[PDB]
Amino acid sequence: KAAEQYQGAASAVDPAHVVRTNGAPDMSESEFNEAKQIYFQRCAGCHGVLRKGATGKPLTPDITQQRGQQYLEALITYGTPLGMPNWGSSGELSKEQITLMAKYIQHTPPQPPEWGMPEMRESWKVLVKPEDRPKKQLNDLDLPNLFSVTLRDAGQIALVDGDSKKIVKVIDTGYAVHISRMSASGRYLLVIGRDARIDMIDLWAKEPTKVAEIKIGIEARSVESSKFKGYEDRYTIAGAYWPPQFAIMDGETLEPKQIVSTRGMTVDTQTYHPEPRVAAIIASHEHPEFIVNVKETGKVLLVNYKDIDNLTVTSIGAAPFLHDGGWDSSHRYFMTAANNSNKVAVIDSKDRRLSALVDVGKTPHPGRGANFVHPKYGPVWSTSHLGDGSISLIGTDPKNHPQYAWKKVAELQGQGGGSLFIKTHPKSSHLYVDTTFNPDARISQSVAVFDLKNLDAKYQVLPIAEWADLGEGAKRVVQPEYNKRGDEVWFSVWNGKNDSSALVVVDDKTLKLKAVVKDPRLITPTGKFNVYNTQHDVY
Amino acid sequence: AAEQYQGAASAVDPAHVVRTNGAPDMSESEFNEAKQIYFQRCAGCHGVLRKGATGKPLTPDITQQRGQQYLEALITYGTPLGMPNWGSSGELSKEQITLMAKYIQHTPPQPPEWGMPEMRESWKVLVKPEDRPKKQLNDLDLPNLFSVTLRDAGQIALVDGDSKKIVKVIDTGYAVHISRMSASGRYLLVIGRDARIDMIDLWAKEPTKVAEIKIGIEARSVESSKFKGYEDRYTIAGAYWPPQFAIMDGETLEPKQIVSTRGMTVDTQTYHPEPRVAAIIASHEHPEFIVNVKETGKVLLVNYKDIDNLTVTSIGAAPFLHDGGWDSSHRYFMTAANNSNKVAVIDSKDRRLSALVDVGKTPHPGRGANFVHPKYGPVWSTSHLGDGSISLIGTDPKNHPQYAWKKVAELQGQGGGSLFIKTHPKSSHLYVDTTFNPDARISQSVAVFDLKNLDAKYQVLPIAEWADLGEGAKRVVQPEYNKRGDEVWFSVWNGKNDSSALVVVDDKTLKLKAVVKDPRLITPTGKFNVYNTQHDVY
Ligand code: DHE
Ligand code: DHE
Ligand code: HEC
Ligand code: HEC
Repeated sequence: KAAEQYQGAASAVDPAHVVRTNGAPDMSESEFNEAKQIYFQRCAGCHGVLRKGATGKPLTPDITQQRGQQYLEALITYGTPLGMPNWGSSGELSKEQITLMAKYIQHTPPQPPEWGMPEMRESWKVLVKPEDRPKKQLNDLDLPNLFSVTLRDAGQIALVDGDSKKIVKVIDTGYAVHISRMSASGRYLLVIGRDARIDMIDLWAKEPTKVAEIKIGIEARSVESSKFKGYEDRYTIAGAYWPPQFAIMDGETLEPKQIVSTRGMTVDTQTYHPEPRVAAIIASHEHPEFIVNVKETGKVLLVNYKDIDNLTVTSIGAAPFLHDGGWDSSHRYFMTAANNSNKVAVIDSKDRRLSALVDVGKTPHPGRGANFVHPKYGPVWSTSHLGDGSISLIGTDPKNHPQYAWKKVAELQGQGGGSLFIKTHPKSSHLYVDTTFNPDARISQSVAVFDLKNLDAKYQVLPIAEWADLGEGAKRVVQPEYNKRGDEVWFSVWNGKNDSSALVVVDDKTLKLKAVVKDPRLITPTGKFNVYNTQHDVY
Repeated sequence: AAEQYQGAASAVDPAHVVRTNGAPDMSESEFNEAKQIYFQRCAGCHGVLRKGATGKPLTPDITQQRGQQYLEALITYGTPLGMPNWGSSGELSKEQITLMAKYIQHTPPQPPEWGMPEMRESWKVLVKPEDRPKKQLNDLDLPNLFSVTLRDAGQIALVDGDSKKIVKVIDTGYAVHISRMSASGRYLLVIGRDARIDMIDLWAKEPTKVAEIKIGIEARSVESSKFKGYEDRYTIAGAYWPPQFAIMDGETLEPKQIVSTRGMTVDTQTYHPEPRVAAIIASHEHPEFIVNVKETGKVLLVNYKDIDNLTVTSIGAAPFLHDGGWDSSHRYFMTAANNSNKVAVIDSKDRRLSALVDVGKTPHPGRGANFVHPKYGPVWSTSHLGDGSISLIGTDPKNHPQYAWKKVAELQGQGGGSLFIKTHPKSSHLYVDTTFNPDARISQSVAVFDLKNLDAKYQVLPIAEWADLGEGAKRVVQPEYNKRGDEVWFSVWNGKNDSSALVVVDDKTLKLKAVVKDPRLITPTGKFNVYNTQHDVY
């Protein structure tokens, strides 16, 4: 009773300013669920789970009811020239369905489940204990030259032998694996699905097999391993889109250790954002840390794992909509794209500060980028764009080239916009650029190639999907990727689930077709990661 | 192109994202009537999103499962585990309780956020630092001044220690919770439960406000940078709503950084949507602030060496962190995890949790009471709300390792409902109030222990009776010494329409020394002696 009177006073919060949400149009269960289904299949991607993920005004009740039924239907029907597609004019959705979506977004956002340690541990499984694993490589595969390829819609990945061009093993994983990363020892391949399901694969087993698995959220895209001297296979980190968090697990067993929320204040307006999805994650070579990208808030977190019981995080402000990125040639500066802000943030991992924000083209999408030495400007890091056909070259040598450091030193012009990946290798005098989402089929099915030794000459167009000899289907070409020795570049001919796909290999020295990988198992091939190049960040 | 890039389906399954409702319909006046009772009577314990109390949360999933009648009965009779009885006591009507039962079955109404735009809008520089005096422009004994909170008046009074007179009364935020001093000893910082901060220059002809800002909707703590070379550099404040804390310029109060405390709990490691910020103490070992985050049980070490790239070290402790203070050496932060009945020891130098000491029922130390025990060496003590015990915890790892972080001994007071324990380097007494004890005579008096003879029972000083105030609850609260340590002040916290007073005792003789009355002295609660607060003398 004493403690009850102690905490008995009135809250300083005024009841009058605490608002009940409603005033939305009536819709039955059948109706609400149908809309909700359409929302996560078609809208959530850009707008997010809580509808504050896209640029412009959020789709929350305060705003939507202000706009009204008519405006919403009209907006959803025709779209806008700023990234919002037209669902009615295209014939994607029916007027009946648009009427439902307009009603739906006027309601409070249905809540998805949280996912903490109890859920994580429940999902955690150690298939083969560290003790029961081989002490040395039990097969005679050339592991460094192996290619972990994603068989997207199949919810699997295929290990492809570099030299033989044959599929060695097919493994079941989470749905639509987004990326593959390698442990610092080069022994374990880590894969994570969009469903946030991670799988640890042992390349030393007689036949490469899964030794651990866990689910770190409802939705995810990134996973990474400790790469600081003396931390080989110590920790594994993964970022989720929902819930807004990242989890640190044991590098050997995938046992969940810490889960950290990314919900917080934005860099630009410094207001609270309830859903800051975790984008790229890269491991620091200068300090025992993980460099995490937090999209909507535009923050780059340096999570120190030297002591994970008492986690130390340094929050660096960058720019809103942080997505992909990669290291500069020296592996000290994290060159990351803030695509909707049309900028590239430079994070110094040694000094641990934002070195600069470079202005670039419309919607920069560098992937991990492409590093090379410019004859005139010295070391540069480059990126292509989704918003245009330009390629930005940024100087990355502060020490010996201060005149060009962090400057969009020069540009190149590819086939057009819709570009996803740019690429090159130390031993190569070529630069590859795809155009996966370019609305012109001929362009989307081919890749441009520049001559690093004559940057003034126009690119050469390589007909990848055509060299595939596949037949009907979109046949979208995506992500150029070199082999261990960098004498050949691989491309994925991303065709439909019921269509035929392939992996095309070009002779880097001659720019001629060298091979074409086909297999009934190769369904919707997307990302490809050569074991050596991914592990040693060779790009 | 970008529309096809971001055009695939979300990995989130539509079938698992849930629409909330199935709640008892209620009109606007019914919902508002209930909502007003919730924030007047319930929010304190349960919180804004109803997950602040122990036991099950009052969210729709649990409430609708329990149902209408279960809820009404629970609200009507309460429970022996801290939930008051509203019907049995006759506080709420059967009609209102029914409204409350239906109300908690609905989604919790949302209070607004409070970011940088809102913060700057409230920010005001009343007197620019360049226009402020360069020397003390008055004859006041600043070190021995007491900053007294006149709770319901939304003001504070600066009382002269020796003269016992009200030197100045200042308008502030409502019900100021605490007063803190800057390291230079020039500025006094006060923050109201309404999250409104006020900076006061004691060097002006008449001590006056030079700056003000609002850092949330509800708050309790504020603090200034005390690391060497950082005198008056930054000012931090923690809020209850939103769940955040803010760092500002320590000269102008200009908002600089805002950090959300929403996160994962230390125990269950699950997501908590409302981890309120409790105590905050400035480190002397490193340039960092030590923040207590309640519901998640985390102690954050926020480094201000580079405010642009904020570094924060998260130390897990135990759930329900509240008040705390330094050990005699000013190196270990002794803080109470009140509902967990534990005191967490945070090593500010090595930056780690040194221990979790089991204590009595609901410990409430305030900043605590340090002193050297004849047998056990230097200890830190704390009283309780749940019982009449007083825990003495060893705080010397160097010379008394056998006693370090151990509940070395115990003392017994008049009973539970205690809030503060006090002593001083120059004093040989130990005072403990019992403010919320259900017995009028007990709540109106304090206990005093002889530190030179701890085996002996305590003496009871009749503080309220010495005040000669007449009717009213006359709750005595928080002992506080003067700069010399020979006087101990107490507040006689009566109603706003009643008469209150400040009683002063001669520490050397335990005899009444003075009584401070004044028509302006409305509902006096916290009292902060400038020197003692500034140099953490307790
Ligand atoms: C955050 C993020 C990264 C960087 C992770 C890292 O390196 O740590 C990344 C990288 C990648 C990489 C990494 C390549 C590399 O070289 O590192 C690939 C191949 C890839 C295949 C695709 N990505 Fe990706 N991608 C997203 C998110 C991301 N993708 C999306 O949210 C988006 C826009 C929408 C979606 O549907 O998920 C999206 C669409 C795509 C595709 O359309 C691709 C081609 C096929 C697919 O499965 O969706 N993304
Ligand atoms: C977080 C917190 C601190 C530590 C701050 C710091 O050290 O930086 C504190 C300290 C304090 C201190 C500091 C004393 C000290 O000597 O350090 C005082 C005087 C004080 C007066 C009161 N507090 Fe306090 N107090 C709360 C919160 C807190 N109180 C509550 O939430 C609670 C339980 C409920 C409420 O109504 O706010 C509460 C009730 C009270 C009271 O009932 C008091 C006596 C009168 C009032 O104004 O409500 N609290
Ligand atoms: C990304 C590829 C998108 C998808 C898929 C959908 N929307 Fe969108 N939407 C997107 C952007 C970038 C914007 C801003 C447009 C602008 O000109 O500012 C929008 C905007 C809307 C709006 C209007 C918001 C307002 O101003 O009040 C609505 C109502 C809207 N989007 C609805 C919506 C629905 C219902 C969608 C799926 C069926 C959907 N969007 C998909 C980006 C994208
Ligand atoms: C702290 C001083 C409290 C105040 C004021 C109010 N409640 Fe509370 N309540 C409190 C605790 C510690 C608990 C747990 C009690 C237990 O023995 O488990 C509760 C519990 C409830 C519940 C029941 C939760 C459940 O089991 O489903 C309800 C419905 C409840 N409290 C309602 C409620 C209302 C409506 C209040 C204000 C009018 C209120 N509580 C105040 C602590 C405190």
